[PDB]
Amino acid sequence: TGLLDGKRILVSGIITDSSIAFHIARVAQEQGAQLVLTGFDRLRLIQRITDRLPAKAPLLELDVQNEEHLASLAGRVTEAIGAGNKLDGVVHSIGFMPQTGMGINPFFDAPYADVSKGIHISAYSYASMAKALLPIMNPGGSIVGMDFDPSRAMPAYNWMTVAKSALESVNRFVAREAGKYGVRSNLVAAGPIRTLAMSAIVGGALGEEAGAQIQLLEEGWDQRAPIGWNMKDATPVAKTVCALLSDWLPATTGDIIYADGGAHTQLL
Amino acid sequence: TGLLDGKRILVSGIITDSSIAFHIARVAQEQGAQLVLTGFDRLRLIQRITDRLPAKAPLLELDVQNEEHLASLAGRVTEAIGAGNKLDGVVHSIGFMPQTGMGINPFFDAPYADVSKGIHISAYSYASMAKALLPIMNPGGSIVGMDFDPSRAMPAYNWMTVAKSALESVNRFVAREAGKYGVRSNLVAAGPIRTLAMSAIVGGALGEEAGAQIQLLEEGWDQRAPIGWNMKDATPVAKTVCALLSDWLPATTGDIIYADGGAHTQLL
Amino acid sequence: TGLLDGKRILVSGIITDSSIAFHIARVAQEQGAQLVLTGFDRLRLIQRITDRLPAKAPLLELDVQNEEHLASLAGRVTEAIGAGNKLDGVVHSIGFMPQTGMGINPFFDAPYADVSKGIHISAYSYASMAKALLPIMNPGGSIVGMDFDPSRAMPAYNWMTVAKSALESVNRFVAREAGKYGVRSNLVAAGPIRTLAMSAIVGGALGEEAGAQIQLLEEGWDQRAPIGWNMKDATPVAKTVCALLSDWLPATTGDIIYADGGAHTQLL
Amino acid sequence: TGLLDGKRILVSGIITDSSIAFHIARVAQEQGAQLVLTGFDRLRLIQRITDRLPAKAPLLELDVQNEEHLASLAGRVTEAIGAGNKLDGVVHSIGFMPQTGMGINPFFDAPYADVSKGIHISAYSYASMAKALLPIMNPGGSIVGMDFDPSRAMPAYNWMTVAKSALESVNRFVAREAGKYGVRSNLVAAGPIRTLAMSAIVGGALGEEAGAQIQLLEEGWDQRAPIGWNMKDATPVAKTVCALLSDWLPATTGDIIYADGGAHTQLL
Ligand SMILES: NC(=O)c1ccc[n+]([C@@H]2O[C@H](COP(=O)([O-])OP(=O)(O)OC[C@H]3O[C@@H](n4cnc5c(N)ncnc54)[C@H](O)[C@@H]3O)[C@@H](O)[C@H]2O)c1
Ligand SMILES: NC(=O)c1ccc[n+]([C@@H]2O[C@H](COP(=O)([O-])OP(=O)(O)OC[C@H]3O[C@@H](n4cnc5c(N)ncnc54)[C@H](O)[C@@H]3O)[C@@H](O)[C@H]2O)c1
Ligand SMILES: NC(=O)c1ccc[n+]([C@@H]2O[C@H](COP(=O)([O-])OP(=O)(O)OC[C@H]3O[C@@H](n4cnc5c(N)ncnc54)[C@H](O)[C@@H]3O)[C@@H](O)[C@H]2O)c1
Ligand SMILES: NC(=O)c1ccc[n+]([C@@H]2O[C@H](COP(=O)([O-])OP(=O)(O)OC[C@H]3O[C@@H](n4cnc5c(N)ncnc54)[C@H](O)[C@@H]3O)[C@@H](O)[C@H]2O)c1
Ligand SMILES: O=C(c1ccc2[nH]ccc2c1)N1CCN(C2c3ccccc3-c3ccccc32)CC1
Ligand SMILES: O=C(c1ccc2[nH]ccc2c1)N1CCN(C2c3ccccc3-c3ccccc32)CC1
Ligand SMILES: O=C(c1ccc2[nH]ccc2c1)N1CCN(C2c3ccccc3-c3ccccc32)CC1
Ligand SMILES: O=C(c1ccc2[nH]ccc2c1)N1CCN(C2c3ccccc3-c3ccccc32)CC1
Repeated sequence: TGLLDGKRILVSGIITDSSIAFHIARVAQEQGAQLVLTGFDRLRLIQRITDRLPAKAPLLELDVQNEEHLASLAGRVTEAIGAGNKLDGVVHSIGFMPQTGMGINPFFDAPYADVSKGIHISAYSYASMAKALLPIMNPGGSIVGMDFDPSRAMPAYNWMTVAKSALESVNRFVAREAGKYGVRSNLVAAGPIRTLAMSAIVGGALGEEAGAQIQLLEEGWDQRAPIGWNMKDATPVAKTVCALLSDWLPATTGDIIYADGGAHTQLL
Repeated sequence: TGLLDGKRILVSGIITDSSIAFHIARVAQEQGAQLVLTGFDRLRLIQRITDRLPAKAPLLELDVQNEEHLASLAGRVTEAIGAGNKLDGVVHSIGFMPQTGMGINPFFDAPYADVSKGIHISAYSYASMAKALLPIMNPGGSIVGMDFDPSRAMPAYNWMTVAKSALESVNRFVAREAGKYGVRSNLVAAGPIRTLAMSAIVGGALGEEAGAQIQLLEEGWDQRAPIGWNMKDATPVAKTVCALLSDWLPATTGDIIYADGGAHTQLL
Repeated sequence: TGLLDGKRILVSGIITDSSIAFHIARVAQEQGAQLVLTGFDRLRLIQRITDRLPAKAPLLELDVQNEEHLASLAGRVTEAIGAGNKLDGVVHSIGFMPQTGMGINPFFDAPYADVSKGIHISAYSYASMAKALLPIMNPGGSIVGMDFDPSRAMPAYNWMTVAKSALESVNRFVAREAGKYGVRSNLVAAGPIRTLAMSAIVGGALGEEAGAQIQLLEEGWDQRAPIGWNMKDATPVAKTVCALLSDWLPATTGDIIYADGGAHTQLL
Repeated sequence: TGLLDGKRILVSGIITDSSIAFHIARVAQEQGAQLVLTGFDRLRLIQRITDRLPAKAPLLELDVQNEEHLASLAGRVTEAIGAGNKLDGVVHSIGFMPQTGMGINPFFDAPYADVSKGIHISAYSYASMAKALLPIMNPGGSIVGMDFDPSRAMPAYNWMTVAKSALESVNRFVAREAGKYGVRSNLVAAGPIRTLAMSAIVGGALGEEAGAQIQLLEEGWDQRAPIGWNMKDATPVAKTVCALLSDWLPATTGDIIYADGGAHTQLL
């Protein structure tokens, strides 16, 4: 029963009950899929959040920057799901970029060390995580990551935009690799979703002469979207993810599926 | 059980059991959706082909060039689906181009009358159907067409390629009109499927020359595709359509989904 | 002396002293190129306008819909420039779309006969004109036409948008043909330029509930353009055209060169 | 006489007389522009190569990874060009990637440190230069980088491909900052030019395998290109750059111009 029924899927990126990856896992569980979650430093905290999901799932630690963690993932996962078992899905919902390369800080003022860190976590980790779990996946599986259309320049997104441009390109390579094991790799470009990381800027954390820019940006989205767009509700994005983790899109790979309500296909 | 369980969907484009619509209709029904099929002219002859379907679905006549037909369309679907009842999806699997604008004929040598009719049936009927059927579709329902990625020139496809460009363009506007009803409009860029009216080409009826040209595009498609491409299995495509018909991609319109084995994302 | 010095170029589309093609020809002449202009019905009128250019150029008649005119062009041109002479450039600045398929009239209400007419003149004529003049061009030559980015749907442009989508695709085919004679074919996407055809709507010819839409559309352009954008000045577009007709872009073909001040590369 | 007559332009990226920058510098000078060249480390060794240039142009040292250099850049160009005098254009012909992220090494097998440096030198230095040189450039002046179309995965190019994606993305933002000065920022997607550090590859130093892989991409490029492609003539490219440096494309920024013989616009 369910869309992902019987599939064992790895979800990551969770940190709050408001982050997209949390809703993905919740929908994946509601669709009878069995999970394995990976989290960052505040494991003690992430533990609490996951203790809200409709069902229990082992929670492993995963700093994408720790090449040592990566060297143990496949094993640990093998423990989580059990011998004689393989993964059918891998979801990469991880992003990082110092405020030096996003918010209000000028584009030319982000030092490389900060940018390189963001790209390492936002772009590179997609390839290495795919390098870690590829070997324990069943042919016919789906790896999928989050994206935010970097097609055209926009205010404040600055370097996180460059990282995303570099994520799509990497996604196309991971796919010719993944395709060897019969696995599909795709990205999902979502519109903006009022998550916690931004839940603070909502009141003016970045100020007026900027906190207004991002604002007119989001409104433009529902404005442009033929079917509208509520940014305070991730579900539409999560269902799209689930669709990609299922078996009803087994001919699409190395692609980008836009879950933005058609905004990117309309100018005004 | 079923991905489209309880969805009343219209499928057009069927002529032979080889045609893609037949496989879209098939997978659609194995997943519990109620259908309505439309045929062009040799009506009494396609019943023999839709009689080889899982379930019995009424067949209405629909010649997209005939304005009379279009106008009577909606009333005719009701007479079939049920008073007050609506459609959840409509599939446009209609493509036509005189050999004078496709195959072996030179590009500059196609009369405009032949091109006009190829576009009229290939691009414009998409806006026509949607115009007729929009008023009797459910919110959250969806429309979907068949595409063949024309982002690049290629031998033989010629004016059909230009017809598809317009389709992608026409699709973006249909979504805008479809939004005022909460309906989705998307296209599926299929890979090359050896259909009846296509397997002959390689058979030699195109000549030595062109018969080798076409083979190169195919043989080189499965080569580009990371998870390969079986040119004679419309299932991966039919399954992608059904997916776009479900509620699992509720946030994407005026867009193109590639069920081409990832072959458009690789240069080699 | 000049950029196009010595080149014999064919310019078309002129109708007023405000239309883009007029400014193209003016800049082409200012750059020491010798012209041949083709015009539509009001030849008596177009005559006056051209009698403003910095120099005299024969003015031939050319209805792109008259297959008979097309069958005589190469000859007539041969007369204009003289035996032993060939064309080095061809500029297609021609566009048409009934008000039934552009302005305020809904997208679903444009009948095919009107659309087909627009596409015939906006899309198809590019191929047939290239079919007419290709044979009298010198290898190393450039054919170029006007475009308005049809990448994403927009209000009011409706069917003229579909025609343009179909122009870019045709441009890619004309190029593999043109490439046989060593000729390059490219399109130039310009931002909006307050020409006469729209000089009327400026005051409210289309009304408020629409004449305001197109307005916020144009302002968005200068807003988005990193280098600004004055719509009441064609020159920037004309210089771009000249650049394409010269010999400093002999490796680019079947392309689209955007002369919009970078607006299409910026979201907000 | 000259397309860039009276334009003071900076050209970087020269190491051998084979390198593309040398040909960009050459054609630039034959067209009357005054130049400033920057070299990386074996300085005293490239003077021998820039001494084979039409005219004597000062050479400054510029290691894009060195912050000290960057900071002293602008002051150093003045010491060369003249007090109160400015630059009209800046050419970025800089690309680098450890063999561990390009050629024969597997894709998942490239350490991040090697990728970080390839991006730092391939993508980020573009924003760096522009940041240093922007304050001393003339309005209407322009900046231009070298690109290699990464819209699709391909064998061997691997992480250099991901580095170029970021370049195209970085370029869109540079134009936004460059607009506040009336400067243009564009990239030239060159076709494959057999450079010194590239002709060896086919020579066998890549091995039998990869040495055939690379050949296929090349041999199949001139095949796709409608006006063909001479992989060992950087002139068509150099001439496209100079064009982007002139005032004949004053309305295009944050964009990519393909001097690839039209090879990206054909599927076969
Ligand atoms: N907010 C939007 O509208 C939107 C739209 C499209 C895509 N995305 C992308 O989706 C992803 C997650 O979005 P989110 O909105 O749920 O934000 P989020 O802040 O809630 O989650 C991002 C997560 O990144 C993980 N992370 C950070 N550094 C890490 C590291 N070194 N190692 C391992 N994990 C690390 C954390 O567990 C963190 O909570 C990101 O990649 C993001 O850019 C967001
Ligand atoms: N075969 C492939 O490899 C492939 C690839 C990409 C896209 N497509 C697209 O898929 C769809 C179906 O392709 P197909 O290969 O199965 O071919 P098909 O010939 O079986 O189906 C096209 C159908 O068009 C319908 N049709 C023709 N003229 C019509 C009219 N006036 N009014 C109403 N209907 C009319 C017919 O019933 C016809 O059989 C088309 O839209 C086509 O361009 C096919
Ligand atoms: N206005 C803009 O902002 C803009 C931007 C980009 C591209 N364009 C395109 O540039 C071209 C011309 O633009 P314009 O602004 O100078 O407008 P324009 O109205 O001044 O010129 C278009 C011309 O089309 C020609 N024409 C029409 N029907 C014809 C036919 N049957 N046969 C031969 N010629 C015919 C006429 O001589 C006419 O004046 C069109 O193709 C247009 O869509 C316009
Ligand atoms: N050769 C081709 O076919 C081709 C195709 C498309 C794009 N390109 C691009 O064209 C440009 C030049 O290519 P090329 O083939 O002539 O190779 P090239 O090796 O001759 O030039 C690249 C140059 O990078 C410079 N460089 C390296 N590290 C540096 C540093 N730290 N600081 C400053 N400068 C540094 C050097 O002076 C070096 O010679 C690059 O940006 C490249 O990616 C080349
Ligand atoms: O991808 C993300 C996103 C979400 C959570 C994250 N946690 C760590 C990095 C990170 C990035 N976002 C954030 C929200 N939007 C807004 C936005 C919408 C429209 C236009 C511009 C911007 C914009 C610009 C800067 C920061 C945030 C945003 C973009 C996507
Ligand atoms: O869109 C169609 C298609 C489907 C049904 C049709 N009924 C009338 C015209 C028509 C075209 N096709 C058919 C099969 N392919 C092949 C093909 C694959 C790769 C490269 C070239 C071609 C190609 C060229 C000519 C005719 C058919 C095809 C393209 C999609
Ligand atoms: O390509 C043209 C154009 C110019 C002159 C013409 N003569 C005959 C056809 C024709 C088309 N235009 C006209 C001006 N704009 C405006 C515009 C700008 C931004 C957004 C929407 C629109 C828009 C919509 C409808 C009509 C005109 C326009 C688009 C380009
Ligand atoms: O961008 C570059 C380029 C230029 C200078 C450089 N210095 C250090 C790395 C580097 C890369 N190139 C080099 C030549 N080609 C070839 C090529 C053409 C088609 C397909 C694949 C490849 C390919 C693959 C690996 C190395 C070089 C190349 C790509 C552009």
